[PDB]
Amino acid sequence: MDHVYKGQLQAYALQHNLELPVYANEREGPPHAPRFRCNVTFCGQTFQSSEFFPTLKSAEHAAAKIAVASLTPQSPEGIDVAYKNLLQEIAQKESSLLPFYATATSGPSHAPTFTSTVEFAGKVFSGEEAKTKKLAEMSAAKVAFMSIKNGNS
Repeated sequence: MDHVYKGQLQAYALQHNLELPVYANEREGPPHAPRFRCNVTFCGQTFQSSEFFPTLKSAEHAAAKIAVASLTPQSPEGIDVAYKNLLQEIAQKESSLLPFYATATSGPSHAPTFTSTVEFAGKVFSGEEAKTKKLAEMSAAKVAFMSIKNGNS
């Protein structure tokens, strides 16, 4: 909604050690026909859409959205595959140690269930229990990651 996009791009420049990003604001158009053309200058490149936005921030958002989407190609993965990758990202960043996925099987011979646990940073979290590994792990990485955030300090 807000310039949240600027906070993302700016973050990349910080880690990549690149000149701070610069946006261009332009407003022109009749009262009932206002147009906000905003451009984003990055690495000597100005990205812009072919359609004008009815709102200012809408332009800045879309402008950066195009830029940040251009960097993705660098190394895409999408956490929509295996949160396992995410857990590995924090491990390297936190200089900790690759998590430890432990799957234990137990329960009645008629309705057998499984339990998955992840030990990272010396802390072991317990995911939900069910007759499925996917959900088990999902609930495990979910509770673990959420715990890491510990809300907004």
